Amino acid sequence: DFVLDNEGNPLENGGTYYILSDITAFGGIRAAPTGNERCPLTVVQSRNELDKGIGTIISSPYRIRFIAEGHPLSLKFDSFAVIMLCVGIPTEWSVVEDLPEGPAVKIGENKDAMDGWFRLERVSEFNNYKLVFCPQQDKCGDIGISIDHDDGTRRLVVSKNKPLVVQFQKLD
Repeated sequence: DFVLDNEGNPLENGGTYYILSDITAFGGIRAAPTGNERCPLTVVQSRNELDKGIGTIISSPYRIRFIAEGHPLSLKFDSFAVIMLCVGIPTEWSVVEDLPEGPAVKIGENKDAMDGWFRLERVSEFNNYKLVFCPQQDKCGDIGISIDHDDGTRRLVVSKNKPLVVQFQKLD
C-alpha cells in the first residue's frame, strides 16, 4: 500500500514533492498571511491553476524508505521567499486548535499546536490521496478547505466533511 507520485513511483521518505490538487480550477499548496499575521504562516491551496506551489519534504519517523499509507508523517516546506522580517521561521506543518476557522494547519511557531501525526490515505488522473491528522502523541480528521473573507483564501483546516484530494509531483 505504497503512496505513488503521479509518475507511479512511490514517495521517497524525506523527498520533496509538490502536492498538486485534482480540481484543475486549482493549484499547489503554499503559505500565505491570513488576518493579522505578517509572516506567511497559513497553509493555503493556490487558486492559480498554473501554480505548482512550494515543494514539501515528506518524512516518516520509521526507517522505511518508501511512504506506505497509514504511516505517520511530518511535512515541512522547503526553502521559499519571505520578507526579511520573517527569515528563519519554522516551515513544518502544525495543526493549531482554539481557532475560529476550526483546527488550522499553520507553520512557524504556534502556541496551541496540537500534538499528533499526519497520515496519507488513498482515494484513487487516479493517483489521488487525502491527508489526515491523528491527534495526540485511530480517529483522524480529514484535511479539507476553509475559504476566507476579504481574501477568498482556501486555507487548509481539519474538516470532518473535508477532504482535499491531492496528488504528488516529485521535485527534480
